[PDB]
Amino acid sequence: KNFLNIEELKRFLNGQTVVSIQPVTGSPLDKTDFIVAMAIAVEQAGAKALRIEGVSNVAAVSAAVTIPIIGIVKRDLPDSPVRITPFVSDVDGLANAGATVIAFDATNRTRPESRERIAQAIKNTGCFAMADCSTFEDGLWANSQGVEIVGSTLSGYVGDIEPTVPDFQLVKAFSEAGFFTMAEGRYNTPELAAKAIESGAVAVTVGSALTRLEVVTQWFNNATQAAGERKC
Amino acid sequence: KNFLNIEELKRFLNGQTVVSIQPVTGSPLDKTDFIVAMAIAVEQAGAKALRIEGVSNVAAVSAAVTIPIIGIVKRDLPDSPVRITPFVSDVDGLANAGATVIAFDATNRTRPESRERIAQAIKNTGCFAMADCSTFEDGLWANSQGVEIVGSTLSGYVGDIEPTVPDFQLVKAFSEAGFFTMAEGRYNTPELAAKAIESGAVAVTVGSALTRLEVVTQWFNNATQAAGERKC
Repeated sequence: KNFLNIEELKRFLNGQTVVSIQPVTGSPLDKTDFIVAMAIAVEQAGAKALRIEGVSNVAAVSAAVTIPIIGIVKRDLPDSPVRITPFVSDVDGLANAGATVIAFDATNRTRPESRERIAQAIKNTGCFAMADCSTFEDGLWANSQGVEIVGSTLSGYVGDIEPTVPDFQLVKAFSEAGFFTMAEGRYNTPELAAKAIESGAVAVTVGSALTRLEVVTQWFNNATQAAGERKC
Repeated sequence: KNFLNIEELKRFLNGQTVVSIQPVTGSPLDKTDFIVAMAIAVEQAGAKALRIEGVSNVAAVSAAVTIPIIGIVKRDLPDSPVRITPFVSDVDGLANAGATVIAFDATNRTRPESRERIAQAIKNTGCFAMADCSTFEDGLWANSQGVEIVGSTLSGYVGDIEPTVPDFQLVKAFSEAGFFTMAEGRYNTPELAAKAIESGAVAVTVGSALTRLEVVTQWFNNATQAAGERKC
């Protein structure tokens, strides 16, 4: 009811930073109460959308905020490298929990259920679908399936060696192809995020730089401890 | 009480980012159990010291972590612009709560207790004293009083228009004077924090960029929303 169609959401999210609230696993901060508190806080600060992981987290956050939620479930599978929403049971639970958008790994890797079935299942719930992509080919497949949103989420996370810079070229390619493009992955500063917008993204999703305190702490200490070594 | 000597603490803090855990006042995150969770998290992430505000918060954090706490109590007073640790009773409360360092407003402004008396009260507890300074003369005064640590904490927060850039010149001046210098105030990125170290700071205290989620969120949206408007 809040969004009648995908074009309304696209206008709503134009130029927005979407806050992915996924604390470090095993941290004292990885607690539903703290995730909900962070969600409330960023809504009050003006954030227009969130990415939340876990069905019960999606349910708790949707009860506390009014802005739309992009829902995922992350799993460690025994026979597959796919992690982001790999089962239709996860799709069902995320929709029932109140996700507005459901995101899923759209790579063509070994997986327990076909990416076609995942995308179908999302569409049947009435949630918008978001394809977390690693290459341009992934998003072209997603668009061919009627997936509403394509993200660069998994670029740099499928092969050898994590790049450090964001994949701007994938964002440009997606947007020039007319896709509703979500820049996602390593946009660690407002300047890099803004550049994703200028590269054609509708919106940019930011996680670590906002909601992984341990990671940002280490960014700072890596810089200061190196400066203290140089001075020495 | 505290039994370390200042030279030990200097070696311990050299090159270090000190995490000031002061959530936005009134935030759903401005809660003792969340402040404790963040303190534990950053200790786990490798941080070597904290700044904590509030006697109860200092007590709860010092019970949960090993790393040393720079303790303050912030009060907005009707008859004075001084906010940071304005009373001897706050000094005593912070020492009893487990602070290793007690920081205090070292400006020469109208205040309910003299800065000499606050500094002497800290000395009497056995805690190290840290002068939160706005100008070089504040730090020269503090050094004359035997205060062990001099910070640039209040530079830009005593006049009218707050700068956006950090006061590198005050850090340089304090370090050139031979003071145990803590850079503090608007070191919003790892690179800026590193430049404080390069400018002669022993350590740099970072608050907003790590522990004010609402502030960092607006930093991101400021940039992306501006890029989105330029596009449109």
